[PDB]
Amino acid sequence: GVVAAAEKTKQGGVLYVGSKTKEGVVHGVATVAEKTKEQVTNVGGAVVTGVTAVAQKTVEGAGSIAAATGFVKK
Amino acid sequence: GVVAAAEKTKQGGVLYVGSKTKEGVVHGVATVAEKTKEQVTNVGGAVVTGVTAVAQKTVEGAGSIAAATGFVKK
Amino acid sequence: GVVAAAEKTKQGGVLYVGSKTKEGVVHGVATVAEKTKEQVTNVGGAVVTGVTAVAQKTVEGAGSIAAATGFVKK
Amino acid sequence: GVVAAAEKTKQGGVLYVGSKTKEGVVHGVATVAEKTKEQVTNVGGAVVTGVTAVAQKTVEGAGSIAAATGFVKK
Amino acid sequence: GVVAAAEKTKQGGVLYVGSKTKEGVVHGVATVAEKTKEQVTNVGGAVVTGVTAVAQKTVEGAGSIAAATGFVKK
Amino acid sequence: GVVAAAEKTKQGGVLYVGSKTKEGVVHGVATVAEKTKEQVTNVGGAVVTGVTAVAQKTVEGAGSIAAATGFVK
Amino acid sequence: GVVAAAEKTKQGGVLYVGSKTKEGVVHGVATVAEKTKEQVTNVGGAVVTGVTAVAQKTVEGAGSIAAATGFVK
Amino acid sequence: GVVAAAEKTKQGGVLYVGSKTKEGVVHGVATVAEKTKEQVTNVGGAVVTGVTAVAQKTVEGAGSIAAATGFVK
Amino acid sequence: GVVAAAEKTKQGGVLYVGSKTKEGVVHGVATVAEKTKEQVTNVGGAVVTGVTAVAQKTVEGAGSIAAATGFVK
Amino acid sequence: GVVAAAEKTKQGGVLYVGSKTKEGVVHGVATVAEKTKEQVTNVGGAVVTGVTAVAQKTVEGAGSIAAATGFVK
Repeated sequence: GVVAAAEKTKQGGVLYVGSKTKEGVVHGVATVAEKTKEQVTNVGGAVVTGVTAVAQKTVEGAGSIAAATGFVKK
Repeated sequence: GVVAAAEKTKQGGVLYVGSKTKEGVVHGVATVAEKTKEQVTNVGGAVVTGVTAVAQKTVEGAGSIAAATGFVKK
Repeated sequence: GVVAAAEKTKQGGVLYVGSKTKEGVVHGVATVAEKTKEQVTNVGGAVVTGVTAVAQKTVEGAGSIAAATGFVKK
Repeated sequence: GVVAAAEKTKQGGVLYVGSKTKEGVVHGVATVAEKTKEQVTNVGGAVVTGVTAVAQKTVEGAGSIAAATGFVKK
Repeated sequence: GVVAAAEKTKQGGVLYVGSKTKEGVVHGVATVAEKTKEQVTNVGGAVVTGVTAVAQKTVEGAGSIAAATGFVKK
Repeated sequence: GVVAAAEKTKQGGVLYVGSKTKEGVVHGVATVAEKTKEQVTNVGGAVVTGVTAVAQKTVEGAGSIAAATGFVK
Repeated sequence: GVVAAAEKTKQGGVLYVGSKTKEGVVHGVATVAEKTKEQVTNVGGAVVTGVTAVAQKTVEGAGSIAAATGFVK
Repeated sequence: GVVAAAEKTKQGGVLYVGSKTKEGVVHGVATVAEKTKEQVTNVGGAVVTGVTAVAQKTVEGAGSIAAATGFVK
Repeated sequence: GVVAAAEKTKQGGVLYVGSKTKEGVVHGVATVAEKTKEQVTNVGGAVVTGVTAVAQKTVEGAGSIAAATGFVK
Repeated sequence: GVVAAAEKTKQGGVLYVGSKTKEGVVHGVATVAEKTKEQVTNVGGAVVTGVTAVAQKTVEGAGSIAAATGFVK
């Protein structure tokens, strides 16, 4: 049917951030709806959602997402 | 059949963040609805949703997500 | 048949975060609804949801999520 | 048949967080609803939900989640 | 029916967190509903939900969750 | 200094209130502060602070309030 | 000299309200502050602060308020 | 000399409201500040602060308010 | 100084309101500030701040307000 | 100084409102500011600030407001 496979087989500076905020409003991945049917949110990676957000060397391997929404098939 | 599979088999700087905020409002992954039917949220990775959020070497292997929603199939 | 499977078989630097907030409001993975049928939230990874959130070497292995919602099938 | 499986068979710096918060309000994985039928929350990983939340080397093995909700089949 | 299985067979820095809060309100994995039928919450990992939360080397093995809810099957 | 005087000398329908609440939260005359030096509240009248509040013919006479605060002299 | 004086000397229908609420939050006369010095609240009249608040023939006489705040000199 | 005086000397229909609320949030006379010095709220009349608020024949007399704030000199 | 005065002497119809709301947020006389010195709010009349607010024959006499703020001199 | 005065002496139709709201946000008299000195709000009349607001025969008498803000001298 719906298959997702991922494999990770292996034969194994300065980043300054200076901030100053006042009255910050932040939204990340958002899904606002009204009279819908499904609301699927699959996160395989990273979602950094700061007022001050820093990400370093974040996602290094084998992501796999398989989604199937609906399919009435009457 | 909804199948997910993940395998991780292995034969084995400075980051200053200076923050100063005042009245921050932060939302991460949000899902707002009225009169829906399913609300599926699968996180295979990382969701960092601070006012000051830092992620370092975060996700590094074998993420597998399989989602199948709805399917009336009458 | 909804199947997940994960295998992790293995044959085996300064992080300063200086913060100062005042009246911070933070929401992580949120799901708000009315008149729904299912609300599935599967976390195979990490959800860091601070005012000051730091994640380091967070997710390093064999994440498998298999979600199958709805399925009236008649 | 909803099956999960996981195996982890192994044949085997500085982290400074300085915080100062006044009146912080924090929510983690939240599921708010009215007139739902199921509310399933499976955590195979970590949910760190502080005002000052730090996670190091958090999830490193064989996470398996298999969820199957609804299924009227009538 | 609903089978889970997990096996873990093995044949073998500095953390400074300085916090200062005043009137911090913290929630974690929460599930709020009215007129619902099932409310299932399975934790196979860790939920750290302090005002100050630190989790080091948290989840290192063989997590397996298998959930099957609803199933009217008339 | 601070004088208040009040004299009252007297010589000689249908109310339907149908309410149906659920989880009501009510605050009346409120005063919230930090590091304040004085916090004075004088009520010469009526303070009706219900979830369902009905007031009829409440205050009919000689209210006198004399408030004098501070005076760091 | 802060003086308040009031005198009241007398030498002498259908009201239907129908309410149905759910999750009501109500604040009346509110005073929120930080690092203030005085917070004076004098009420000479009526403060009706319901979720369903009804006031009829409420205040009918001789209200006097005299407030004098601060005066560092 | 902050003076307030008031005198009231006297020598001798259908109202239907039908409401339906869900998740109502109401604030009346509100005063919000940070790092202020004085916060004076004198109410001589009526403050009706419902989700459903009805006021009939509310204030009919001799209201007198005298306010004097500050005056550093 | 600051003087007020008011005298009220006297020698003596269908109103249908049909309402239906959902998620109503209402504010009345509001005062929001940062680093102020005075915040004076005097009400000599009526402040009806409902979600469904009705006022009938509300204010009918002798309102007097005197206000004097500041005066650093 | 700052004086006020007011006197009210006297010697002795269907109105239908039908409303439907969903997600209504209403503000009345508002004063938003930062780093100011004074914030004065005197109400001598009526302030009706509903989602559905009706005011009938509201203010019929002798309003008087005197305000004097500042005057550094």
